[PDB]
Amino acid sequence: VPFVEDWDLVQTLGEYGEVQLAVNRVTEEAVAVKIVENIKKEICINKMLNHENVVKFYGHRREGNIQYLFLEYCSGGELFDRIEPDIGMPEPDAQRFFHQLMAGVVYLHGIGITHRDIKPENLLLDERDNLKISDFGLATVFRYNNRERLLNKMCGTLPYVAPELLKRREFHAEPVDVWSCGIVLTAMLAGELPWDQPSDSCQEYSDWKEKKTYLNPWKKIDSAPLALLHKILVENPSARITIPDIKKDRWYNKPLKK
Ligand SMILES: COc1cc(-c2ccc3c(c2)Nc2ccc(CC(=O)N(C)C)cc2NC3=O)ccc1[N+](=O)[O-]
Repeated sequence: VPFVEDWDLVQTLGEYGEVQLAVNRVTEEAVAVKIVENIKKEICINKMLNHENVVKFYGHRREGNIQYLFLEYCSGGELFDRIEPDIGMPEPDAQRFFHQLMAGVVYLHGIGITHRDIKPENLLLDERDNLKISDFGLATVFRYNNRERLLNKMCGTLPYVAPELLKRREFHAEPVDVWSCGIVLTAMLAGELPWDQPSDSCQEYSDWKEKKTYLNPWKKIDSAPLALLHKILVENPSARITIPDIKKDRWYNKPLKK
């Protein structure tokens, strides 16, 4: 079929380089095109991925020095824009987005991939508001040949990073993503980030360890999701709740949404 390979770039989605919304000349199918050694790793990690809650990779095209990444277009935009500042969103929406985020994170960890930059800017929504984990540019293999490798590189965004990443030379990959999912859940339910970074020098972080939940953002959050956040936002990564136990949490399994 002629012209089926021709795509028109209609608008900027992000600007590493840039991301454009591409529309097929013949079929009018919408795709996102990312124009850019972490790019070689991004393509490699993306080629491994196939899950309903992970942005689908269609392929890559190399034209000289510029790399083109063909990715699933999510028309609902970013989860970030569904969070009303200082309010959040209705608890049933947050629970559904959290279920989908757990599905995507379980999938990634199951194949030995850690995203390392989970935040609402990297959680995209399709036409039916289905959450998709986006941008594997900071992602890495933490398990290979059933052997876990401990991480040591500083990756992520300070309000979302786990405290071990700032205190320890080495750390397990999975508790780090579990923590950032708890900061995402906090943002969805309170419309604010609890601290600039998880360090004792940070007063807001010290208050949380002291269990001062009568303060913001915690006072805007119901006791059932707050009990879950008490299990996720645990400083010791070895004592922090794992995803199998998050799936057994009372609020996680609370019927809320129609
Ligand atoms: C994979 O790496 C990246 C991907 C994106 C990106 C890719 C696709 C979308 C997106 C952002 N967000 C995005 C933002 C806004 C909207 C809706 C909207 O308001 N307009 C104007 C189209 C849709 C999308 N849809 C996407 O599917 C943005 C930045 C990066 N990056 O930093 O590398």
